[PDB]
Amino acid sequence: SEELLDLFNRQVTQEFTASQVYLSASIWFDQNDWEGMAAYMLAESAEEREHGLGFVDFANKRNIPIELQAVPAPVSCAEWSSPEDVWQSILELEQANTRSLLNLAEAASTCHDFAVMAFLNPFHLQQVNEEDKIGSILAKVTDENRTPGLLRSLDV
Amino acid sequence: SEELLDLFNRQVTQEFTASQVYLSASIWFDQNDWEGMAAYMLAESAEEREHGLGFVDFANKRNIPIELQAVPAPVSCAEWSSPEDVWQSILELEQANTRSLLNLAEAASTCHDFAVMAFLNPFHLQQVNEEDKIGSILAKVTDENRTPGLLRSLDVVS
Amino acid sequence: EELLDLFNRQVTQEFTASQVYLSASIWFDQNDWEGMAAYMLAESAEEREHGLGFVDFANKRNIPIELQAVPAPVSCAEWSSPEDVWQSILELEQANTRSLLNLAEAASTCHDFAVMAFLNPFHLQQVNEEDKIGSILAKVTDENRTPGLLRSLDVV
Amino acid sequence: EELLDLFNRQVTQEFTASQVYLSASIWFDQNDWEGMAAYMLAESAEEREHGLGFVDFANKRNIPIELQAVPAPVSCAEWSSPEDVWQSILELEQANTRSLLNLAEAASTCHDFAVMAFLNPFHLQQVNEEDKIGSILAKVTDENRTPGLLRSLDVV
Amino acid sequence: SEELLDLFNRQVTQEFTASQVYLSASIWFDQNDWEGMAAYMLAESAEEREHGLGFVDFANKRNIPIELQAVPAPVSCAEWSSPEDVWQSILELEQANTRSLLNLAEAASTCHDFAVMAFLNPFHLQQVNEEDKIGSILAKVTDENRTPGLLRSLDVVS
Amino acid sequence: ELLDLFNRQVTQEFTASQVYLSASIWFDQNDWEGMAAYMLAESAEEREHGLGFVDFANKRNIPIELQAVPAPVSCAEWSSPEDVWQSILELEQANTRSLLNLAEAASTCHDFAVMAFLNPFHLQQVNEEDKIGSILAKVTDENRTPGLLRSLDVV
Ligand SMILES: [Fe+3]
Ligand SMILES: [Fe+3]
Ligand SMILES: [Fe+3]
Ligand SMILES: [Fe+3]
Ligand SMILES: [Fe+3]
Ligand SMILES: [Fe+3]
Repeated sequence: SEELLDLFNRQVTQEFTASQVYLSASIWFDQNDWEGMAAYMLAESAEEREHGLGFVDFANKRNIPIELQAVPAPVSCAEWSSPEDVWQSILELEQANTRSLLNLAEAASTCHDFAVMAFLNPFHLQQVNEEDKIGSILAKVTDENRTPGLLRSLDV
Repeated sequence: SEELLDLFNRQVTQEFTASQVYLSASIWFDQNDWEGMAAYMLAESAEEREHGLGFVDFANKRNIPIELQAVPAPVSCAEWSSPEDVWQSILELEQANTRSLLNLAEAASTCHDFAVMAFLNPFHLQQVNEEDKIGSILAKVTDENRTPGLLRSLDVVS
Repeated sequence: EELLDLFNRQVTQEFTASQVYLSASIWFDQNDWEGMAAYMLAESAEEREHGLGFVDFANKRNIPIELQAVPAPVSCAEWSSPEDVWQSILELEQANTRSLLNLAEAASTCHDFAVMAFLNPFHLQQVNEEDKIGSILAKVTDENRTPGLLRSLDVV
Repeated sequence: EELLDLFNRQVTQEFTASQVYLSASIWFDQNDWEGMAAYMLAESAEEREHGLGFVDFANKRNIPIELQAVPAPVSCAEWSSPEDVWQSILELEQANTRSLLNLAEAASTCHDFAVMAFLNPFHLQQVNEEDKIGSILAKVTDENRTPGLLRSLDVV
Repeated sequence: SEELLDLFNRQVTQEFTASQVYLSASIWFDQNDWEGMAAYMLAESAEEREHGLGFVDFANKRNIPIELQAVPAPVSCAEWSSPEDVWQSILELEQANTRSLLNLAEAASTCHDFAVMAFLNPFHLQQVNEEDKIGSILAKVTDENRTPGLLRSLDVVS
Repeated sequence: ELLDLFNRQVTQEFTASQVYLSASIWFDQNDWEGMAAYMLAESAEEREHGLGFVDFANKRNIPIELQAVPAPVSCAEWSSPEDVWQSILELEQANTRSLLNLAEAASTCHDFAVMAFLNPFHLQQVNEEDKIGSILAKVTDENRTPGLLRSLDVV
């Protein structure tokens, strides 16, 4: 179950990585005068970090040794040119978050780690909601952005 | 101009670095059953991150380009043996945080960037308070750790 | 001295800005942009309040104030769409930031610590103000690309 | 059009009176009459609200407004006691009354019944204003016959 | 640097000194039956002392060694013979209080001590208000004392 | 002289106020924030007593000449909280002696109003000496085990 301790560490790292990527997206939104979209990303940034803290807290309680990895620089921001690009990368991030949680659940299942499985249950359910929501926002952005100016309306 | 813009950008990295080292301390304290000290380190971790977000927000408004950098793996944790070690690393962290702010203020000064200097003032004053507070806690920790079990007795209280 | 002269000029620049905001509110009102008009009117009162704050401080610090003419606004003659108005307003705020920086430079030269402390919150407020007008202008320029679309968001 | 011209001259007069009242507050403040300074300051704000009321009316009624320069108040350079200040203020109010009566006369000639209705409460207000200033000026010139006594009454 | 540290110490002494000078002014007013003026001075004395305490507390946080000096006796009371003399000495005390702070800021500036500069900003602004308020009371006093007994109205009011 | 001693009681109160302030400074610089807050509160209170004496002297036409308030000097030689508390006990004993000498001079002059004014200060000095005495005893007891006194500064 090195594989398990490992994946559990990778999950913590994925949560903080995703928090930074959300922060990068709020920065791009802000810089380009989409304050509504920026507020939304900033709030998701804080939430991803809360998920990381929740995994750490659980690992401490269960004596899963956690060691903090570097949180890499978000990369996609240098390539974003419009809100559509940003929301697409955020959907890909969320798909990565889902995979990372499934990888861990798979390893827990193999080890018969029932406590880890019970712990992950609300995060599986949260990811379903998260993916659906981002996917749904991206569809609106992509439909609205077909008329010059109209997406500025969505920005609330 | 280059210097100021780079340093401002780097100040955000230093805020998030400090956030992660606070978090690593919390995990050490937790793993070693110092839950009072862990909760304190945890709250400081949130607070450092809020400072880095205030620098980001100001940079956005002032058109200072921000490029978010890697937040490095905290390293002091592999070598911590006792609460005193962790608090001493936290003191060094705050002293570093103060130095990075004074450097930034030094560049803002050279550049005559009055806005950045105004923005920095409450951070300077906050750093004075933070160093004092951590210095004080370390002195308390080092004094109580002289009698076996006594320091534990304070984690439980305050 | 040079510091007295500039302190006076800042007063004049605040009252000039207050009138330029009023001129913008009139153009928007006459062209049926009531929400943009209400916004300019609000800014006009607030520039005047800054003017009064400088005067109050100068009287306390024995800096003599000579009230200058507030010149007739002249951009309204060229405005023909909301984008032209907002562009003139961003240039007004850039000039406000400049008048304030010149005053700060002279206070710094004379080592006038109390003047510098007084200007700090105005420094920070000018950051917010430039950002905010820049952002509305970017939004206006984007929405204006579809006929009627700007109008529908003046109703907001 | 006499009417349009005069309606514009009325706005300028309101904003001019606002600036003159401000000049008077400065003189009072500089000379440590904080009670009188606060009174002149409140009156400065009210005069500007009147000018805003005429501008708003003018916009609704399609009276084109071009905002003219607000001249530097210059009386301040020769004021040397509160009596001089209050006397200039009375003179300012008598000029406010004349411009309003001039405007009403042109409205009347043009049979402009909407303008006439709009002017009624300003005619009544000017009545109250001249009475009030004339009455303060009588108190000030009576109390100033005893050294220090006027001061004792700036404790408003 | 020694000079900043020394001026910081002298700033504390200047605040306590002004506190005692205000107290001397309330005593003279009270002895001569100007209880309104006496209450004003007494409020100002507690306030100056609060300033000295704020300076002490900042110095402690920032490890600026403080050594309390003697608070010298007020000297001007022996020569006051009317409220005008008192308010005039009080305006002079506040002019010195402002010079004293300006000197300290100049030394902080030379040293690039941005934390000290940030800490002094509200004291620079408070001195502006204090010198204007005292200057205006002095003007009112010297005007009203032109008519025998009239000044005795200022008092039995403010 | 009653008048001379009355004037000197003012100086003693403000002297005590400053020594208490010197003691908060030492505790604060040495990270005893609990003891520092207590000293600071006692500093304010000693100054209030001095103000009460001045106010009574003004009412009773006792001329008040404010004297120099001397520099506290025990701070030079404090190296533990026990030293600081020992100096404060001596300060309060001094405060008590100067009130008794003032009372003695009032008694000799049959100054009944001064004696009546002093009564609550005599009772307050009894409480003060007891409380400081009692703190010094707790401090000297707890300081026999390394770090233990620190643990109770948090109180
Ligand atoms: Fe997550
Ligand atoms: Fe920080
Ligand atoms: Fe402004
Ligand atoms: Fe009017
Ligand atoms: Fe002060
Ligand atoms: Fe006492």
